[PDB]
Amino acid sequence: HMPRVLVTGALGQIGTDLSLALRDKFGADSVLVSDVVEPGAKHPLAGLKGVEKLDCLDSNGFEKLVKEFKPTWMYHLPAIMSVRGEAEPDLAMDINVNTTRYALELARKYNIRIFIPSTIAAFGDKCGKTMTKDDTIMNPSTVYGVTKVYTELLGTWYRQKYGVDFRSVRLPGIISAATLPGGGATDYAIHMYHSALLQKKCVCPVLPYESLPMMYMPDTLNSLVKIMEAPLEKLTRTVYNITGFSFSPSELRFSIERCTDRTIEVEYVEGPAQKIANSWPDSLDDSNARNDWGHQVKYDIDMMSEDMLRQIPILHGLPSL
Amino acid sequence: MPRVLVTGALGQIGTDLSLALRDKFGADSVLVSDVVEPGAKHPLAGLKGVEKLDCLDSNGFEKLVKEFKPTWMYHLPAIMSVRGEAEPDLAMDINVNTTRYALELARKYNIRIFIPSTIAAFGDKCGKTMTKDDTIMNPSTVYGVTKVYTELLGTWYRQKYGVDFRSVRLPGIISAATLPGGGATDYAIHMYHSALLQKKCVCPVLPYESLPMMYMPDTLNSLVKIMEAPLEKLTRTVYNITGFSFSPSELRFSIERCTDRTIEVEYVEGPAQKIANSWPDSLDDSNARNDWGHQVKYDIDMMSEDMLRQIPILHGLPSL
Ligand SMILES: NC(=O)C1=CN([C@@H]2O[C@H](COP(=O)(O)OP(=O)(O)OC[C@H]3O[C@@H](n4cnc5c(N)ncnc54)[C@H](O)[C@@H]3O)[C@@H](O)[C@H]2O)C=CC1
Ligand SMILES: NC(=O)C1=CN([C@@H]2O[C@H](COP(=O)(O)OP(=O)(O)OC[C@H]3O[C@@H](n4cnc5c(N)ncnc54)[C@H](O)[C@@H]3O)[C@@H](O)[C@H]2O)C=CC1
Ligand SMILES: C[C@@H](O)[C@H](N)C(=O)O
Ligand SMILES: C[C@@H](O)[C@H](N)C(=O)O
Ligand code: NA
Ligand code: NA
Repeated sequence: HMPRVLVTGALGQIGTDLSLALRDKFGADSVLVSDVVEPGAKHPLAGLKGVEKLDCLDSNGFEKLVKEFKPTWMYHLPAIMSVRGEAEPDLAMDINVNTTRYALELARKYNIRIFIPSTIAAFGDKCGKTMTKDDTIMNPSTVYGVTKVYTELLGTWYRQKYGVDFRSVRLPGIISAATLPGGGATDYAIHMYHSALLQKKCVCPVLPYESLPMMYMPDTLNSLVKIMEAPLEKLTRTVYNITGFSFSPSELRFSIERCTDRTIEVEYVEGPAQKIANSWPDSLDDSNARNDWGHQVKYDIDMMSEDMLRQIPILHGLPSL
Repeated sequence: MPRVLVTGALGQIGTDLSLALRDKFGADSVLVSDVVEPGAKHPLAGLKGVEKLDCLDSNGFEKLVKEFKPTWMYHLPAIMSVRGEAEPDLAMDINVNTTRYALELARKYNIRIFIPSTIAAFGDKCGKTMTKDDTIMNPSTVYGVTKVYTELLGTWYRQKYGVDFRSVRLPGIISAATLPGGGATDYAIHMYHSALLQKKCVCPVLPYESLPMMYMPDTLNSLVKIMEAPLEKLTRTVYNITGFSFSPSELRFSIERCTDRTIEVEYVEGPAQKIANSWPDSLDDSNARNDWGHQVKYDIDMMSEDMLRQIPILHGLPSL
């Protein structure tokens, strides 16, 4: 049978495109998408059935929703990310720790296959910055990263103790056109496309040769589905690195200027994103993911930049050609 | 002379640590607290500067710290390996939230803060022989999971805010005064009691499962020394320390050498065994030795002599 899929924190950058892909793939009646906020008037999930409000900090309301829908899969997405978590750490520790605790308990009690994403932010400067391994020293420099190490370890314990089918990937920076990003260090990339279409100066808070692992949303969606469709027997671990390709702001800029045939104005003025990003790996080793469940990546930076420069005007109404 | 707050003070470590701090620094300079009040036979009963505080009551915790103005804090409340696997919601509440509250008070009220970690923070990928200070951490217990969180959170407080967070990964700690709180290494203490009562000891750790351990007097020396060290000596926030490693069969032999009497011990593969088997056999504590002079006086036989002398005195068990 097709799965019944619950998405929590579903209205954000990842949730928006994942929810659309799941409804398309499995049918709208087999998918329940939820978030603590309502879709805004321009949000692609506005006016649709199967969209609920849920604050995942309310464990009793989380249970009620799970009881009623009876999911077989859950993608638990709420988290406060790197830059915002440094400014709002008490909020990051509440959401990132307690919502995860609650989601895992419900996966236990209701026999749900549960995906909680981790992040390159779980790594710090001791990880081995080149082709970082799946198992290595983790010394995250942000409270977000600290909370995502805890997530990985706590999920893994739920699998060992109770047999909860917990699965996770360490996502790189995710690029998409649909929903603006939620305040991480990689957010500059999305913002540089908007500046280029508006012909405005881009003030980039990440320095020009700071390379980071990144991935374009279509590849991300294929992997998020693939890892959840895999039989449990095929998975040799609970947490996998995945990457798309790495780039620096200067490489992103060169790619956009190739597509628009048009020089863009960028000022590099260091923001908190920089020192955060500088502590992250430059690239990841994702061989285990490729071997166990078939992770792959089809987009390169120029393909991405062609697609983003097309989609942003369509979805957000900015000047195109 | 510092002003020292100890939370979780009525337990195995806190009982002895609290007495040692009062003796070194003066009773007037040491305030200790616990969620429970001490019973009439507790070593801390009847002493001034022993308060009732639930560290999950953040306003109460803040009130106490503000009034006393500690310069040092030892934050000891935690649910340990065996008990945490049976009561994991309590472990996650206590081990994560009280730690978060303690670090926030250390930041706001300028306190040098010690929070112990543990060998439980390691699992089967750590390199179980002479485990390094920096390695892969894959703990198999919710207690260990929460202690990796504690180390990484405390380290983030130091990097971000300049808070003087200090930690060691403690081995199994042996002492006579206060019975232990539900960890896998508790068999060791229980075997000395069984030997003195001449009862059969049912040991839930298999006979050759060796673990890092330390006797309390060495523990107390190091817990003070690390806190006294100047920052310029410390290259790390979290240090391994160890005393010596032993298995249950080794302990049994040490006890039988003292009493010249055989103890009846039945070994079984209990919950403790599956936990203990995931932990290191020995630790590399070279960084702690080099940076701040961690040192160990007791070996297994000295320890056993002292324990068999002290348990009768402190608990009324039959002597010799
Ligand atoms: N965007 C990225 O590059 C990466 C994201 N991931 C992660 O994947 C996740 C989803 O990320 P994004 O979609 O980019 O974040 P986002 O910030 O765009 O979306 C997060 C959503 O969570 C919801 N939320 C916050 N608190 C909630 C609560 N108490 N209950 C229910 N919903 C709540 C928000 O309203 C929001 O719509 C996270 O766990 C994040 O760490 C990890 C790595 C990469
Ligand atoms: N005993 C050992 O072998 C080892 C202990 N450590 C640790 O050192 C610590 C102290 O350990 P033990 O003395 O052996 O534990 P214990 O279980 O003997 O003492 C814990 C004490 O904390 C108190 N407590 C629990 N909840 C509290 C709360 N909400 N507010 C205030 N007090 C609360 C208990 O009443 C208690 O007296 C822990 O953090 C533990 O992880 C780490 C490694 C070795
Ligand atoms: C990389 C991921 O964790 C997120 N976009 C961040 O920058 O925090
Ligand atoms: C070793 C320490 O963490 C504790 N005595 C336990 O056995 O859990
Ligand atoms: Na980097
Ligand atoms: Na061991």
